[PDB]
This record gives sequence, C-alpha cells and structure tokens, in this order.
Amino acid sequence: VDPVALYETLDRATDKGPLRPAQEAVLGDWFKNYGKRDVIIKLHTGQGKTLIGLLILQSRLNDNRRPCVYLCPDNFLIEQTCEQASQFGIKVSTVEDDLPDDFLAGKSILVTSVQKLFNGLTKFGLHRQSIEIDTILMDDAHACSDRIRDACKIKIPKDEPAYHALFKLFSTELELQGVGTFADLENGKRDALLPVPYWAWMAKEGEVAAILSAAADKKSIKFTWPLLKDRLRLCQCIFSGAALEIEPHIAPLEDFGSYARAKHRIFMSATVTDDSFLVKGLQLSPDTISNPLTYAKETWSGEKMVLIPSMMHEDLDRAKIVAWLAPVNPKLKFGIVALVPSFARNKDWGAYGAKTVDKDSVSEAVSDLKKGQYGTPLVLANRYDGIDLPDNTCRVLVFDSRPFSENLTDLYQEHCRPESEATLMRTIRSIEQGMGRSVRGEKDYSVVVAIGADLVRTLRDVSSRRYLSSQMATQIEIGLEIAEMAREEIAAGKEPLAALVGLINQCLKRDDGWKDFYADQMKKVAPKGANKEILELYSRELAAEQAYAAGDYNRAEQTIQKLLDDGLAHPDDRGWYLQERARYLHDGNRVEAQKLQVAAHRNNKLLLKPPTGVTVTKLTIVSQGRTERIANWVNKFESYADLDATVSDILGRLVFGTKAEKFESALNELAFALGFAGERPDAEWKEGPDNLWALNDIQYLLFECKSEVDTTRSEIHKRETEQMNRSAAWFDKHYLGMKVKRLIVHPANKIQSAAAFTHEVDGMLDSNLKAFVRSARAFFKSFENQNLKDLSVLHIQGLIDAHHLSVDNLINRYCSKLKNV
Ligand SMILES: [Ca+2]
Ligand SMILES: [Ca+2]
Ligand SMILES: [Ca+2]
Repeated sequence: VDPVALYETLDRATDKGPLRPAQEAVLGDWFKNYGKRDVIIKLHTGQGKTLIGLLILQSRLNDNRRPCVYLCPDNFLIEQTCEQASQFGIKVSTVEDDLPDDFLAGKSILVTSVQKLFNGLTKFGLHRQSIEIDTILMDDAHACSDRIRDACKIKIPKDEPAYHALFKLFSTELELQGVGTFADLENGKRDALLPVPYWAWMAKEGEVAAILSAAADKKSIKFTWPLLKDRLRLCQCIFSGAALEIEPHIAPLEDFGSYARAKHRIFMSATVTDDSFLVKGLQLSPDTISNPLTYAKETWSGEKMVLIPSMMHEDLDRAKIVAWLAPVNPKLKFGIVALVPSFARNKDWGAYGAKTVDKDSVSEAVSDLKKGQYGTPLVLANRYDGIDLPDNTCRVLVFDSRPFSENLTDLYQEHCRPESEATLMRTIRSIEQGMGRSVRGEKDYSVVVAIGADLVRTLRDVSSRRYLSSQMATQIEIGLEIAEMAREEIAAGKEPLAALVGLINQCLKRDDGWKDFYADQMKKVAPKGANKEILELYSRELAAEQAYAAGDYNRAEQTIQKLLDDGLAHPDDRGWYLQERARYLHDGNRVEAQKLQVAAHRNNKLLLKPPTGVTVTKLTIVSQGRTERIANWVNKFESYADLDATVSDILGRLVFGTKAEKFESALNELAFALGFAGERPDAEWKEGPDNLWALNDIQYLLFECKSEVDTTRSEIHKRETEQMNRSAAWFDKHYLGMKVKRLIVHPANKIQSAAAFTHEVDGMLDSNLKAFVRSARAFFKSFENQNLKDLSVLHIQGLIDAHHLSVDNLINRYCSKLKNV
C-alpha cells in the first residue's frame, strides 16, 4: 500500500541502493494526498522516473486497484523500462499479440508504447467497448502528447492515388486561396502550403468520406480512419506538394475510454518545460497544471554552459562553427552531437565528414557513441525526444537554427500567426527539449553551443524571452555575461576562436572558478508556475471546441465572444478568433458567418479570403517621414544586441536556396525595417505579386519571388513568366496611375523561347541580391555605438545616402536587364 514501504519489500538487485530524497518525498506526497483524478509530477531528468513510476503503479496494484499501466512514448523506452523492472524485481508484462492475461487479472504492471493504446484499431477498445483501466501513468508527457497528436492525423503522400483524387476535388477552392502557391502545389513543392477552407470542407464532406473510405487498405489511413470517420465536420485539411494532412482541431481523446474514463491519471514531465500545452493536448483542467507534485528542496540540476558565439564576434557566425566542429578529429575523448532542424542542413554539416543519420539509424549511432566512438561528430535532424546522452557521450551539443515543426497544421499556424502565444511557446518548448538532452545527471556537465541567426533572435526577442523557464533563462544570462566579457577580451586583441576554445576548455577541464561562478549565479532561479492567463485562454478554447463538437453552436460562439471581450486574447490575434466564430456559425447562420469571415480577413489578412464582399485596399504611404519611421522602428529596441540579432535573422534569410515563404517574410520585414510599408498580395489578397513595397505616394516595388530556383539554372520557364504577367496585370488593374518597378527575383538571366514578358520586368540575379543584402547589413551595422533612443534624422538620412538605400537606388541600382533567347 505504502510505496516507500513497498520499496523495501522488493527483491531488488544488489547494486540498487536506497531511495533518493526526491524520490522518497514525491512518493510520500503522492501517498498522502492521492492514496483528485489528475496529477502532474514535475522533476529533473535522471531523478529515476522509471523507479518512481513502477513503485507508484505497484502500490496501486497492491490495493486491488487493477489494472495499472505505464506508458512510454517509444519502443526504446519499453525495452529500458522492462530491463529496469527486471532489475528492481517488479513483475511487468508487454502486449506481444493480444493483451496479457496477467494485466487483465491485475498481477503485474503493463508497459506499452503510447502508439499501442492510441490507434484506430486498438486492442484496448473504443467508445463503450474500451477495457477499463484504473490507474495510468505517463512518462515524458510532452512527447506522449506529440505521439497522441500524430496518431490522430491522416497524412497521404503525393504518390498515392488519394492525393490526386482530393486535389482534383479541391482544385477550384484551393485556387482562390492563392494563385502562385497553387502553381507550386501543381509542381509538387514541399514548402508550398494551401488550406482547404471550412465552407468547402463541410460542403464536400461526403466526397472526401467516399475517397478516404476507398483507400482504407493503405497503411496511412487504416489506423486513423475509425476515429475520424464520424467527425469529418470538425477536421481541417492542408495541402502540400509532398502530402496532404487532415487533422481534427482537438484530438479525439473521448473515444479512448481506457484513458478518458481512467480512475487515476499520473503525468510526468520535465521541470523546465511549461505544462500549459496539456490543456488542449491531453484535456486537463487548469487546477492540476497549476498544482504539481514537485520536490520541495529541489534546485537546479546538472551543469550547462549555453554559449552563443554569434554574440562574441562578427566572424563567429553559424558557418565558422560548422566548419570548426563538423570535420572528423581522432584526438577527441568525447562525443560531439549536433541538432539541425531538417535534412537540408545535413548537407552543410556532412560535407566536412560528419556522420549524418536518418530516422532509423539514430539509435545505432547514439549507442556507438556510448561505446567510445568519439572520432566522428554526429548530426541529428529534427528529433530531440527520447535521446539520452549521459556524461562522456556528449560534452559538446550544438543547436543549429530555429527548429520548426513537421506538421502541416503547425506550419500553417506559423504562416498565419507568427507572433502569437502558441507558436512562440511551441518553438521555445522545442528549443528547451533539444537543449536539455546533453545533460542527464546532477553531476553531468556540457557545453551547448547555440548558433544560427533565427535561434538567437528567438532567444533575444522580448516577446519570446518571457516564455523561457527561469533556469534556462538564467543559464542564457550566464552565457550572455561570459559572451560580453570575452567580447571585451577580443577587443583587447584576443583571437575569437581562441577565446571560445578557452571558455569551452574552462567548462570541460572542470575549472574551479567556473564552478564557483555557476554556483553563485544559479541561486537566482525562482521556479515559475504556469501562467494563469494563458491557461484560462486555452481552457476557454477547449470549452468552445467541445461545445461545437457536441452540436451546440451558440454556446461555442458565445464562449469565443466572451473570450474576446474579457481581454484574454492578444490585440493582434483578434482576427483568428473572429474566424473561429465565423467557422462555428457557418451551418447555423450563414449571413453572420460571412460577416465574421469578412471581419476576420480585414483584421488579419493572412487568413482565409471569402469569395465575395472583400475589396482590395490600396497600400498607401506618405512621401515624407521615412527617417522618422526608421527612427521609431529602431527605437522599439532596447539595445544594439537585439537590433543586431533581428537584422541578422532578417538578412540571413535573403539568400538563394532558402524557402519561398521565409524569403517573402524576410523581404516584408525588411520593408518595414527601411521605413516603408510592405504587403504580400498573393498571401494577403490571394492574387498578384508576392511582395509589394510602397516607397512613396506614387512609386512601388513589385517582387516576384523565385528563391527556390537553383543558382545553376540559366533559363526562365514559361510558368514563371506567366506568373509575373498575372502579377503585373493584377497590379495594373488595382493600382492604376501608380509607377512601379517590376522585379523578378531569379538567378537566371536568359528567357526561354516559348516564354515572354508582357510588361517591362527586370531581374534580381544572385550578385544583385547579395549587394542589396550587403547594403542593408552595412546600413544597420552603422547604428553600433550610437544612442538608439536619440537618433538624429539628418544622421539617418546621411546613412541612407551613404549606403545606397534611397528610392532611386532601390529602383535602379539593384536590378539587371534580362535577355531574350
Ligand atoms: Ca508566387
Ligand atoms: Ca509566396
Ligand atoms: Ca513559387
């Protein structure tokens, strides 16, 4: 009954000692207070999660409270859990073919992956047929939440016939949400993304149901269709040239009666990771999130030296660190592990000799590093959960660039809501999960080198710093202080790479001064609770979604309206909730639905465009006061470090070979940065140019962004010329009387024989765009050692005249004449 007393009665191995104080305190707190239906245990990594879970579930089994089940997010953790249970003398069983009879009889703890429980053809049963479970414990609840989310999604790749069937079904309504993006979809670009709107989705529920039912024999639909077959009106559909994803807004956790009707639910997660995501992912009340079971005497655990070399010198960019750490070095006595956001960035690390591994070969490479194969650096792409690197297995973890999600839904919300709460919290959660893998013990120490301009912007931005955990924020601040001190050292004549190597040596050689400095500085961490406003916002969102799922549209609409009126929503994030009301009222009251959809499109133009009632508004700016706008935009920043981080992020993305979406967003941000006003009519107004800059009252810059085109291509295809002709026609239709410089951002100079331009269009080659980026970087570098809040207007005008960023300079200096073949 008592788990601390139960620990002594086990036939444990000889090398297993007594309970740690944190483990014993958590067990005592659990036995005293729960011996409430939901509970979250937050603790540091390496505290013995498996031991605590097995002890709690064995104690629950001892009271004839059966069955009790431990879930792992993956199969490696299944093997580790069963091995450790064999060490501790606790009998466990696994689901080989069918459910164990000992598990049903309540004789042993069931250890299973979260995929076995959460799937459409599960052996635990669905709806009323679900096999009853008393106590269920979840380890690493955020990874399990991600796996539960991925189990409820339909992803159909291009090569299946279902993708072409659904594309033929939805081509008419996908074309109205963007014309250039539709041409990218027809060519199969992975980066291309188009949503199917709600009005087309509920009106074509039967056809999509028939198409998906016709392809139930495929692997991608067989295990997901029974959950979604009777709730297609609640889903959303996103198309990309590699795959199409259909996902419900909230996961159907009510169908899983073994989990939803469970008598006790214990959740385990990291201390640094914010448990605000569990409101929607796992459908918890905020009371359990705001009241976790933690060790009272618990402090910071483990040693992390989070270095940011981009703060140290201008030469210490991402490329220098990549060229320094990637190539093989046989004299190293420890592993070097790099975390990159995609397989595209495996090229830069792997060109120097680093070992790049795919999804299936991560575990083999990690196990090889655990055996002492420290010669070759290891690169891991977009997978941080489930990886353990204790002690000598990794002493140099490298974090490359801002991590991005593989889900089309999250990419779409990143496209529409860049500065919202949820997107920033997801990115910060991914950053913290990736950064905490290198340290697993209370003694273990590591250097985490975080590079890439976008990652540093995420770590510096004032809106994004407030969501970081206090431990990780204080570690970043220690890195900032050491970076400033070593910057002063480099200003005294020290070589930058030499200073970085010296600091890494100070951490790795166990210097006493660094230990004293870390012990003194770390004392400032106050363990932050979950933010109550964000929890209340998510609770209202979940309540409205459940109200709409039950057929009560008016309750959901009033819930979203009360959410808007109480001020919990961000002022720039109003329009999303307006769209939510417009989607909830679509069946009930179509006129009010169209009114709120038009309101949502006016408030946030990146959202879905209704076919009627939207009028194109001319982007207008005044000629005078450009320098005042530049001064105000720079005046938003507190110090030169934030401005340099933001400018380096924006101008790093203006290179060929990057994604088209990132290039267009960076160009719009640079439009605002230079005192202009920019818009993206293909994404905002769903037709026309990819970017438009309002330089002054009468002059505009029109861009046709072709960033994905390889630099070695020497001809302009017919489809690109047709796209630029359509953009020019749209601008001549909606902006009569305005001068414009039509620019096509393309590496090629020559035009194909079958292709032609209807208007005068000039190209931006690679050298011209590089010169433009150099001019912008030299312009924003000139604000160094200047007072940001007292910028002189004449000084800014002089900098504009010096760096060739005037209106005529933008029109004429940064373009090249194209040649016809
Ligand atoms: Ca386009
Ligand atoms: Ca675009
Ligand atoms: Ca394109």
